[PDB]
Amino acid sequence: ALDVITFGEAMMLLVARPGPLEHAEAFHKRTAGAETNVAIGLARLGLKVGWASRLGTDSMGRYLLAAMAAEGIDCSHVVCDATQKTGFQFKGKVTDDPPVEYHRKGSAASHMGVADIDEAWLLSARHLHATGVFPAISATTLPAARKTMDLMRAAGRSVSFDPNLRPTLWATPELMRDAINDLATRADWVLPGMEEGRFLTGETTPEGVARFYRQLGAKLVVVKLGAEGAYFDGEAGSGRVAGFPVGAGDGFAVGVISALLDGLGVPEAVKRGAWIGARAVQGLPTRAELNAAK
Amino acid sequence: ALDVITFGEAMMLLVADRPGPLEHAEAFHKRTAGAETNVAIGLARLGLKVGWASRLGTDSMGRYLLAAMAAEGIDCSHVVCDATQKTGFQFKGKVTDGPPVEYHRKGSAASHMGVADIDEAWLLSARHLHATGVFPAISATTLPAARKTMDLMRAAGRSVSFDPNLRPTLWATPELMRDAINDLATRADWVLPGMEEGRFLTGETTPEGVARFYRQLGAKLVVVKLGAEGAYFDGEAGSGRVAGFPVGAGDGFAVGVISALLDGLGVPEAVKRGAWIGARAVQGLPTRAELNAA
Ligand SMILES: [Cl-]
Repeated sequence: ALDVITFGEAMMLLVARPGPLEHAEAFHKRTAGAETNVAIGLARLGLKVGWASRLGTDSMGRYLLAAMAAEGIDCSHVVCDATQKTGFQFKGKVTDDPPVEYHRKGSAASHMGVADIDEAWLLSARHLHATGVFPAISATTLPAARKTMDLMRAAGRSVSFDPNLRPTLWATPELMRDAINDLATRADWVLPGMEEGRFLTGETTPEGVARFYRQLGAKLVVVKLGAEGAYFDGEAGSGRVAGFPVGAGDGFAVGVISALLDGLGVPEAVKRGAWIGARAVQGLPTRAELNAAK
Repeated sequence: ALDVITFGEAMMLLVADRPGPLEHAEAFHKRTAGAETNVAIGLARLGLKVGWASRLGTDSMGRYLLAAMAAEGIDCSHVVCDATQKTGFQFKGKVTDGPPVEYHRKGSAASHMGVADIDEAWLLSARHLHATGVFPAISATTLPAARKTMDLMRAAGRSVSFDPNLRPTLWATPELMRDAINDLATRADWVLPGMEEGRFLTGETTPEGVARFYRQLGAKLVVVKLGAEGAYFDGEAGSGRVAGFPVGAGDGFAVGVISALLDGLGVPEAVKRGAWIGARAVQGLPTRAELNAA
């Protein structure tokens, strides 16, 4: 019925002329949200994607739905609730990364829990993408992310996990590490950045990060090495993939998930991610631009 | 030490840059909103010593509100900027002609105010308190504080102004609205109703009636606003009508009549000031200078 499903929060991003936020007279709308950025990537590459979440019925919320719908994303499981609020966020202009101010405590998406899961619908998908953002949002969402991956594993469906770190969202670094690595226990594909891997695992090498996720029971670990590319450790074996010259994480995740699902090999999937990773840090490609690059 | 104190919530006003519905906007401009504050900005531009009391977050919107209120000359020493609480905000669309506000003010820092917030010595140090129907309508903790704010200022024989604004969305039953606004009327020297509001509040259909309703509840002055028709006034020295000029306007009106009476002008010249500023606002609250032209 559907290639990929994600659970997460989307927010309206108001982007400021530079200086401090209080001094800006004008803002432009954009869209923000970690899982939704991967959603958009996969949709633009012609995959069938559904997004689950909550939103208020307010104008911000209405804008988010439209933006998501217009990218080609099934939003049937975005409960709109007039009793709750959408989140939003401010970013200033950078001339020299602009600091982002967030307004999302108590948002509709933070109220999600296990009761928000529609099992039959989850299962109608080939693949679940999961991130360390959604589970971090609140006390209810962490269990909801657990059940989501569990449900999907037991149905013999692909589970993808990108151990994103947002220290702002978790009580203590220790708590984040325990929650992230415990969730990695429920994934088939684990996609860690090298710096997050050092942090989560204490391993100083890509091979070390990967063995760590394999030992917690994971068929595939791809470690992102930045300029030097990526390293991968799977049931077929191991190797490195060179990457590109020169945000990059999301694009890299759009890369491997989309390739592994199109039936491509693991080195070839990693190449795609390197390509979209490099490419978007400039902007998430369509199939048109994909095919054009080789 | 201060001419006038008000209590109330300011919010940040985001204005759509083009006439569409809100969700289809692409840019917004920054302004201030809030009934008590608009009155405060006008009185301050007319030269009066005005102190404002409120709560705001220490988020960027809060810091904007504090700074835009202070660049007007308003005494902000009693604005608590509480880092644990959130700043209110709103959206307005542009009207090609025909606009609707979307308010985001539930559970805001200002809604948390109560009697504990009032600094008695500080209040008493101003000649006059100006009050509205909004502040008391904000949360269950603000009504007590409006009531008490007025009580205090009267017993000390200071001057109290009341503008019976109706905001139904803010009140639980319409009837409570009527009971509360009218019970507050019990605590003002000067009551500033609009005919429409007065008809709802009092049941009367002629100004002379609306006026005698609030005289009987113990007001020294009622000035009933009539639109382009001007105003009717009913006070201890006598009654009358003022023409009113030709072509937001309530707020101008009260800035006009409050500043004149505190400036030492008689009631009838005060209502015409009120009336000039009101009509100006329909077309931007005047400097003393713009005022001295006419
Ligand atoms: Cl208001």
